[PDB]
Amino acid sequence: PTHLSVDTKFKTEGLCVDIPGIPKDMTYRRLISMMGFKMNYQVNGYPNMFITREEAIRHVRAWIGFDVEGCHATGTNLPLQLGFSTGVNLVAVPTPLMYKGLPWNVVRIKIVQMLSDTLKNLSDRVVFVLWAHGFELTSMKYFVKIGPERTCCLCDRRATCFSTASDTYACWHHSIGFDYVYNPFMIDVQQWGFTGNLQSNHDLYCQVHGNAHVASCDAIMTRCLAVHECFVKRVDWTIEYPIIGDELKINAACRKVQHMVVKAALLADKFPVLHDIGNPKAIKCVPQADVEWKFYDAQPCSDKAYKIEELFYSYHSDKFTDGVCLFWNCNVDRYPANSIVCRFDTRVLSNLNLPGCDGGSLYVNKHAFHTPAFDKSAFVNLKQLPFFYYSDSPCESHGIDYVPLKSATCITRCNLGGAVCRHHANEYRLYLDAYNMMISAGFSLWVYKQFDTYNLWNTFT
Ligand SMILES: CC(=O)Nc1cccc(NC(N)=O)c1
Ligand SMILES: CC(=O)Nc1cccc(NC(N)=O)c1
Ligand SMILES: [Zn+2]
Ligand SMILES: [Zn+2]
Ligand SMILES: [Zn+2]
Repeated sequence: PTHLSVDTKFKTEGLCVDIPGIPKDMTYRRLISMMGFKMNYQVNGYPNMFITREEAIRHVRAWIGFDVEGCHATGTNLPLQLGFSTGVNLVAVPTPLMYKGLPWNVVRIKIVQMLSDTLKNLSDRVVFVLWAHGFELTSMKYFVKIGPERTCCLCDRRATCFSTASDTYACWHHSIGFDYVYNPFMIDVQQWGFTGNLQSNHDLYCQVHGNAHVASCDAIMTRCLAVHECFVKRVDWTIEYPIIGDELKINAACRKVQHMVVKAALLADKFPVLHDIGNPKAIKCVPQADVEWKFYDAQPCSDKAYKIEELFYSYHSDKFTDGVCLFWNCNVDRYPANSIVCRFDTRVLSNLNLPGCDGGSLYVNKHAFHTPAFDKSAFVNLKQLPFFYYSDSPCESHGIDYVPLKSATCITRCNLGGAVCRHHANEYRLYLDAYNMMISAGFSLWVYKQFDTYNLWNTFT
């Protein structure tokens, strides 16, 4: 057992209002057959359209909530409303963005374009995330083809689309003009064992996604509940995720900014103790610094921000009021005034940051971190940390091509002396790039209000 056996049982109670009379005794094999697909006793990399929870979790970047509603109602084929967690609603006729009624042959083209544009920078596949009541599963034959695992007609990537026009296969990158989703995956969240309907289960955990009673709304709620179950209530930091973007540069930048900012604060205000609050694996980011370095363990909160009352009180320099507190992606309700803070802004648009549960976002960079909603009120005792570069390293090249650097924010012996040296200019520009990377990836930096870079100039005399 690595994949989901097609001979696994499927609970059909969810299905029986769109599909009256459905057998109680039902496997994936009989269900895939009922959906009009033929698995043609095939050992070719696609053993089941349906996947385990573990497989879905490994493919979270591929998740698209999908819901279909009998627009007209339950011989008599009537219009269907197709909703996706992208906020798209399509109406298919048999003849919160809301499109007029069109035949399947044009609806299927729009489905490929939408999935391709959403997923090409995210994933090698699609995982349709369902709260299955019947119409979603019986609609698939009209826009899905299955068969052996194939590759793109223009690259090495696995095929995700098929064209009836040209009888060829494409990935998400190369699918323009393709009309069928090829070898999609799917998970029915109702199989996980809930009481009561989607809204009632979704609304236990999340107040940000309403019900307009359109299909896209159920599609979003279904994916939200799935993220809640797999990344909020349950958490797995062993699971690794592929590089799809600037992960490595962002992580390098984060290390360089943390060392820079913490080193500068210790030099400027000479705190006798630093309280390092957060990752239990955390290492001294300024190993040479005089200070008393005291660590406090807190795993990433994935549900609600930690309450400062529980982190601190219940009895350590015990006095967290002594020296400075370092919260480096340790998300709390309200930072103390004597803090250095890095806080991920869940609202940022990137390929690393997926929509999450209850205003939170799912930040996927090597591991998946469901991050509680960014809240500006957490930072009331602090101010934004302005950009600066600080170095006491000697002015000395070794081994670029130069416009001489002029900057008020290049805090070096050489800038003090009137003229930035070439070494410090190269380092400044590398640091500014790293900084810009980290910010644009969605990290925000906050500091105690007395922090002033003017105090760093006298650390050279
Ligand atoms: C009760 C009812 O509408 N049934 C049904 C079943 C399958 C497809 C469709 N319609 C379609 N536009 O494909 C309708
Ligand atoms: C990168 C991100 O957004 N999340 C993250 C990463 C490492 C540690 C923590 N938090 C902790 N309290 O250990 C959170
Ligand atoms: Zn391709
Ligand atoms: Zn929600
Ligand atoms: Zn210099």
